Amino acid sequence: VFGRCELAAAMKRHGLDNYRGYSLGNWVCAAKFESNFNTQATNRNTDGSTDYGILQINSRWWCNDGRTPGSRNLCNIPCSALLSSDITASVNCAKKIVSDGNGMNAWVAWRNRCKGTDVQAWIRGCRL
Ligand SMILES: [Cl-]
Ligand SMILES: [Cl-]
Ligand SMILES: [Cl-]
Ligand SMILES: [Cl-]
Ligand code: NA
Repeated sequence: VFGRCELAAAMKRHGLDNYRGYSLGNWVCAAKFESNFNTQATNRNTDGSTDYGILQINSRWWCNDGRTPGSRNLCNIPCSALLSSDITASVNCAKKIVSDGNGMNAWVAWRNRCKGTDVQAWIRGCRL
């Protein structure tokens, strides 16, 4: 479970600040509402897929969890890699997702809770 500023710093080190034009506060806001900053978060979807990790990346498209029929593994990783204390796999897969044409609208919590808001508040006070 990251602190806000700790996660901001880790995301910046791993290349998310202004990635595909999304400022760091967007990514921190998305992680807050997707996972509560918890790398171990998992949530099953209605359709049988599961969302994994700090950015709740979905097994329907992005990772293999062994139990999501007809799904793809576009990030080429086990979904468990998205639960690690090390956010590298989540960041690298999120870079692919955000590049795929719909930007951060892929993250429902971002669209509904971060988009259009003062996202820079999420990085206030942080040494990065
Ligand atoms: Cl802290
Ligand atoms: Cl920001
Ligand atoms: Cl939402
Ligand atoms: Cl500190
Ligand atoms: Na999959």
